[PDB]
Amino acid sequence: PGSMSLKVNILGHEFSNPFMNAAGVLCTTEEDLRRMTESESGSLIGKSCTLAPRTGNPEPRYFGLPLGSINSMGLPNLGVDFYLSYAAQTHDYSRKPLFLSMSGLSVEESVEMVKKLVPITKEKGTILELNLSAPNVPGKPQVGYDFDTTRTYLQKVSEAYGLPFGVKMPPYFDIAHFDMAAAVLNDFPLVKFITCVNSIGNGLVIDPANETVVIKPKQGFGGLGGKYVLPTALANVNAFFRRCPDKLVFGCGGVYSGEEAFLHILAGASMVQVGTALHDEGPIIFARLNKELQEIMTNKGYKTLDEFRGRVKTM
Amino acid sequence: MSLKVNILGHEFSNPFMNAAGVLCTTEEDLRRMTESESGSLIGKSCTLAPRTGNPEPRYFGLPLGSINSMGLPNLGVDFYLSYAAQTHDYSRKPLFLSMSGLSVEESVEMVKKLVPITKEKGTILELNLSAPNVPGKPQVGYDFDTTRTYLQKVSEAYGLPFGVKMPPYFDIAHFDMAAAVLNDFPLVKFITCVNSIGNGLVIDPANETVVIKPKQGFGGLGGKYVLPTALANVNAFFRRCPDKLVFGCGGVYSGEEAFLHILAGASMVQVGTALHDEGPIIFARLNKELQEIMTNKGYKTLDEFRGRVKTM
Ligand SMILES: Cc1cc2c(cc1C)N(C[C@H](O)[C@H](O)[C@H](O)COP(=O)(O)O)c1[nH]c(=O)[nH]c(=O)c1N2
Ligand SMILES: Cc1cc2c(cc1C)N(C[C@H](O)[C@H](O)[C@H](O)COP(=O)(O)O)c1[nH]c(=O)[nH]c(=O)c1N2
Ligand SMILES: O=C1C[C@@H](C(=O)O)NC(=O)N1
Ligand SMILES: O=C1C[C@@H](C(=O)O)NC(=O)N1
Repeated sequence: PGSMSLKVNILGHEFSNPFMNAAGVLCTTEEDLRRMTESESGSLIGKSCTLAPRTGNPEPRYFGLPLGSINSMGLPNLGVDFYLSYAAQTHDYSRKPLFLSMSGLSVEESVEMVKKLVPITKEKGTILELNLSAPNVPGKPQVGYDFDTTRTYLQKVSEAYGLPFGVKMPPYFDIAHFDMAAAVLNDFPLVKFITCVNSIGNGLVIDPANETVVIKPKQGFGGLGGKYVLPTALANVNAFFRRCPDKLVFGCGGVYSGEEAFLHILAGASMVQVGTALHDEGPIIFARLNKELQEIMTNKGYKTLDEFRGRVKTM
Repeated sequence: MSLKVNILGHEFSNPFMNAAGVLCTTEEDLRRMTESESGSLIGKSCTLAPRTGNPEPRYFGLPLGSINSMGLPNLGVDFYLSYAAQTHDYSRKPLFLSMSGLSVEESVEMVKKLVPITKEKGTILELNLSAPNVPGKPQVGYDFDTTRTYLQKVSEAYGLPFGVKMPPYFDIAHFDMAAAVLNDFPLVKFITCVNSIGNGLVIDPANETVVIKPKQGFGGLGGKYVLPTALANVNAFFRRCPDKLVFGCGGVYSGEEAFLHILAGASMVQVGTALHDEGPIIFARLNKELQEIMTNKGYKTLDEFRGRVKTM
């Protein structure tokens, strides 16, 4: 205290800064995870994994846009065994804490996956982010848009895993939905953080030149990231910050600079995840974001994030 | 070369109209829309009695569009019906009225009054099931049970062709469920996709304060934020609701975005944020731009490419 710091605390762990990759970006392979570990990021998270490996959807399945991105990756991943081995043997925990995202396509699959994480969480401190918002799996709706199904996942994972974990939520657009989602989450004491938000699901981008969609899967429909999602993300962060006071909120969506990171934290974010901008710029972005956030804080006379986290002013 | 749209018996000069809520609250607003180069116009979403709406500030223009929490300010259904019955010049262009009762009971009462005027003048109803800015009223369209009730009661009470203004959906199962409901009501002849993306939050980094007063800063997003969402919704319903027309609304600033909406399946193309920014002279620009694109591609009518977007 009394000195400028970007440090963050979560259940004992101390993080150097609030920044990490958004799940799915620069975190699928050992090489990806090494580059994230080597970066100036406060933490990193592994690709949303499934019990068995997946190669994902056919190409093209990612398209960069002026205002962000559209993707239908289809959960390409090396399978849970790979991520667990990485967490257990490979990751350098002296550099930074590690999160793993898990996206079992059924409650049954999720239970089996999280049971395997338990020993490694105990041994190494690996943190779980349960993905309830994957929008690009043909035939599987975003779990988080069904509160009955969501309650089932949270119950079974709480029983099987039995340790503090977090959830990656879809964006909500209705006050009643904020209320219902919070009511479910507030029934699970083991849920200690909420990541707001996953991509804005099932957008469509068309090229006027050739009258053709720009991605191949699902007739061109894909999740939107980047500048498109910033107001949505801030609203979700703030809505859950207020409704779930005993839980932390991680902000994800539209972060390209210190300015957006500042707004996320104002809204209530503990950690700030970076997807599209990281895909564009590479891991050097974390060095830039640390600098830019420090600049804004200096200009406003803040030394720590604790001075302005959740202090957004209403009228 | 032709921008004409022949639907519901009417001949629209071009596909363009205002989005409900933009330049359509007062008599002066409606006159300016009628005098514009738009193919049509729609009245502000109305209630049985007048409303003054939410406290200020409740609108903020952004680089990438707009946030609003207007709260359904309107002069009441009698004013809009009176406009439709006596004032509007039908030889200039057809007229839609948006109605947004806060209960099914209110909606029923309003549409019953429209029946005679539709019959005599041809006024077209758009039923608003997607208002996101009324404190303590969730968007009807996100509750399929409640949506069904509104469509049942309105179908019974109105008993004429009408359309529905839908909230944006983000999930295939929701496209399926919404279409399932809509396809049970033969009188629903058009679907307008989409209303604003509900309950976004804008914060000014300079003063660390939200930009609108209602609902702790939470308001509906319009403009460049919504184009991909709007296109997806237009196309989803175009394919799932073949017995219905689809109107496109969201992120139209130019002929190019209009072209995309029509390629996705749109019959009419509504303009909100860009019209709020530029005024009714935008419609002159849009007609020229769409014309130019059609010329470049060799299309003589909108029918030649409506809903003909190509997939891989
Ligand atoms: C290429 C790619 C791949 C993925 C994603 C995104 C992109 C662009 N996203 C969503 C991501 O974590 C994030 O929530 C959104 O992209 C919004 O953040 P940005 O606006 O992109 O920073 C994602 N989310 C998740 O929980 N698990 C995943 O495996 C993926 N995969
Ligand atoms: C100031 C203002 C007022 C309203 C709106 C918007 C704005 C900006 N919108 C939503 C509008 O009709 C449209 O669906 C969205 O704004 C998306 O279109 P744009 O991206 O803005 O072109 C709206 N929609 C509706 O059905 N009834 C209404 O009364 C209003 N009112
Ligand atoms: O959670 C997810 C899954 C990912 C993918 O498709 O792999 N894409 C996304 O946008 N979010
Ligand atoms: O349907 C509506 C209602 C309007 C308002 O708040 O008056 N604003 C909107 O964005 N959509």
